[PDB]
Amino acid sequence: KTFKQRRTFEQRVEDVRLIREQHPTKIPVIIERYKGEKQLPVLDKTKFLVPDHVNMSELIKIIRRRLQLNANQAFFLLVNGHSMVSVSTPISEVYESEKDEDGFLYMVYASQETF
Ligand SMILES: CCn1cc(NC(=O)C2CCC2)cn1
Ligand SMILES: [Cl-]
Repeated sequence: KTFKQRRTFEQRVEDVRLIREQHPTKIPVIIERYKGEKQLPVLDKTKFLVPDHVNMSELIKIIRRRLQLNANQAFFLLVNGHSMVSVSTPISEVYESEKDEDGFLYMVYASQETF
């Protein structure tokens, strides 16, 4: 069901290695709906190539646009299982401290802060 369930550790590591070779300026991001979520739609895909200069605040605006949300739908984004301490950090920094051992950056979204 979830990305980590669908692909082996060996498979995830090799995909990250091919993104490094072919999209060297991009952060490989896995974005998933909270298994509890009722209100927000599911995304059209799971694996995202995010330009490494964008900060978390802009990435939240990107995903809100992808979901086609309006001004007063709530949207919370967990990185590596937890709240972002700051939305102003460049995703290249966030990656180095929050990356998985397979080399993806894992994010989860919901309409409640309580996931
Ligand atoms: C080759 C696959 N690919 C993916 C993108 N863009 C994204 O994933 C979006 C996240 C913000 C831009 C471009 N090419
Ligand atoms: Cl690139």
